[PDB]
Amino acid sequence: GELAQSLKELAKSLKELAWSLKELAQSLKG
Amino acid sequence: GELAQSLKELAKSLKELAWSLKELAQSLKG
Amino acid sequence: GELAQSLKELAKSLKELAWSLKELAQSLKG
Amino acid sequence: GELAQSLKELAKSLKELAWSLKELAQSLKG
Amino acid sequence: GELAQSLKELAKSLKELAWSLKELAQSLKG
Amino acid sequence: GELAQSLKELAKSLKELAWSLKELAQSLKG
Repeated sequence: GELAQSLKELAKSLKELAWSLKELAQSLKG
Repeated sequence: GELAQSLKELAKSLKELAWSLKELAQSLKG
Repeated sequence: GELAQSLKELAKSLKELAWSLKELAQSLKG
Repeated sequence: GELAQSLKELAKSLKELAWSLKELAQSLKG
Repeated sequence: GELAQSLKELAKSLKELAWSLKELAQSLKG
Repeated sequence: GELAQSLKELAKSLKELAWSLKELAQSLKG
């Protein structure tokens, strides 16, 4: 269940990453 | 239990990331 | 039950990520 | 031995990712 | 060890992602 | 055994990603 809390954490980070790259994409179209 | 749930969470984040990287790629061809 | 399902879902998200990376790699080539 | 070490290393990489996301979020604000 | 092959896979993908974002960064400075 | 090794691999990739996201953030302030 420690392995699990770390993978929960990674999944939260990757979600924020995906959000950021979406905002980056939006500003690069213009 | 915990782990399966973590892994579902991780999978979801990863499809979100993949989508945003297609959007990033599209904004750069754009 | 829950677990092996989690792993089939992770495995699909990983391929989606791998195809999006391939598209981002290509859009970064001129 | 090997395993718990693996997990302390993952846990540090997750914070580094979280601080880099915070810097990327801020550079994406004007 | 199936969980392990999936995490090996994710680590390979995230490595390529980090590569791409480096090339994206290089082209955005100019 | 396998899992600890996967997790070491994952951690390494994640520090590489964090670095590249600092470089991306820097190129956008740039």
